[PDB]
Amino acid sequence: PDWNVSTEQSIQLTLGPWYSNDGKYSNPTIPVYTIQKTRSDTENMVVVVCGEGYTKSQQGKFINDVKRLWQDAMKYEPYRSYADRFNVYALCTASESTFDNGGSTFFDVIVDKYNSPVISNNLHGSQWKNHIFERCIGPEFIEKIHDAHIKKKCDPNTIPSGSEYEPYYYVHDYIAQFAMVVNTKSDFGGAYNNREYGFHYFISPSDSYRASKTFAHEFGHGLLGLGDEYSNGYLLDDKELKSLNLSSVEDPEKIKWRQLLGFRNTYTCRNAYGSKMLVSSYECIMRDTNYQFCEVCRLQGFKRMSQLVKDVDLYVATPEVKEYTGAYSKPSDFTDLETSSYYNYTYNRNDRLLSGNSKSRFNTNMNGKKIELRTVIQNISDKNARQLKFKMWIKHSDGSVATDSSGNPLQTVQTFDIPVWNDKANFWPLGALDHIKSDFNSGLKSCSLIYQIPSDAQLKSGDTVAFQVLDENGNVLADDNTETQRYTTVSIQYKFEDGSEIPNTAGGTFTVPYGTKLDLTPAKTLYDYEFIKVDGLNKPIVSDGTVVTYYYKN
Ligand SMILES: [Zn+2]
Repeated sequence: PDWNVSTEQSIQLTLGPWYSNDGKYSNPTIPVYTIQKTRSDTENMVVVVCGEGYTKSQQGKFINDVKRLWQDAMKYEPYRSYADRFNVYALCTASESTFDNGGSTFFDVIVDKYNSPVISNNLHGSQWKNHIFERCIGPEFIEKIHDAHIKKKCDPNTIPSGSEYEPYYYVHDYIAQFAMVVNTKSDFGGAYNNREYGFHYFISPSDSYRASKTFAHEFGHGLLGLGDEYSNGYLLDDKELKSLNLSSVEDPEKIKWRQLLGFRNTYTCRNAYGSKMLVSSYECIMRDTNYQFCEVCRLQGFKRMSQLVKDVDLYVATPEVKEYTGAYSKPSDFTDLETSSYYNYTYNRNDRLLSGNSKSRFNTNMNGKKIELRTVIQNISDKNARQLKFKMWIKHSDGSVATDSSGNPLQTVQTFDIPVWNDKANFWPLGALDHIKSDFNSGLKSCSLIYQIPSDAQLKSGDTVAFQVLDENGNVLADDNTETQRYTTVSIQYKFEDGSEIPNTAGGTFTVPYGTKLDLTPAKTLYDYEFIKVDGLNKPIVSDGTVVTYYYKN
């Protein structure tokens, strides 16, 4: 057949018998499409997506499939908070046969007896097939396309058996993640993280009934470093320190995530009846693909991604307001690790919740009652300690601050000190091959502000709890409208100054909070084109389908 995509930007590989023993892909041409390039590759996390089982005439489907899956992944926190700090490239790897036809494919993917997708070295006797990403595709991409333009060092068809891993370690520092999308409807998924031996890729299907959730799940194993919360077993020591989101420590005073206990749906429990593997929440995507990321996974994932960029200095989880009753306020309240205790906890939280979609639960019977504003804040600086001010007040329906019988406003303020992240260098820094141990509480502070509503509070129907989390300059980092905020879709398009579209680009779509002013320094180049101007930055995004246009010369 013929390519149904532009060939103007491409890379060429040389695959000898170790990577293509049958010769079917000895000298393949791989067209390169830019799904998103908001900044220089040196400042963003670079994601490279290749297609398995797409013929030359199916590359239009492959690009659209990558855009769909990537956009749906960017709707999950913590990815969403970094959506504009990814650069995404689609590499149109052509297979002779479609996957469903079962002939020759670019990556020799088979589905084993465990429904796992695996690059099969022994399918055609290509003994280094599953090293293709870090030894062939990666170095060619980093030399020709990546703004760093690192010249290839070692010949991938010549390197002798012995120290064949170290010369390719740099690949996974310039390319944050390799993703392989299989043109199929079968439901499978698998991540392969073993950087000491060069593996950092995952495989997911394009059209399964849960393709988008599977993509976000395997991306969390690969990029975020999260473990499966469905796994059995028993984390002994060393394994306890290694795991970001799993634990086997049963004393709530010693659990790594003690500071998060009682915050939203964080209640330690076993991942199954009679299991010694504990999770911080029974509703997380890393256990069941129908859920969102739990608070620990969001914290850990956010921290991991902060290592790969240089301009993120603080994590502020979405605060919550609850009636303070003393329930679930001390570590002893969390000693029961059964799933019954978790769901009883979530029911207690819902009964006391006064924020988000439960902001309406506030009523005039709240007089003389205590309310608690709570969130979790992670400092990203290993250098600068932070001080954040929490303000909370009772607000009437019309926006006025409620008062007591003396006319004193029902408001309270408390400043919290966020310590530095001293242990930062131990938490998947750029260049690490693995994670061994980290201090979960380094740079971490649970902040709780308890306010006693006076008994003489002049409450009216429709009153609500308002709050603000402010930084040292007074910027609002989160408020009582954050949880239910509307998000608007924004697209980045790439055009020449005359107005035509730049070939081999296909701008994707991500969401930002309504009213967001995008503040990004565009990359100086796009392929060999030089950046001129951008239309759409530094203005409030107030409509779905807003287009920001990057303009390039020639
Ligand atoms: Zn989780």
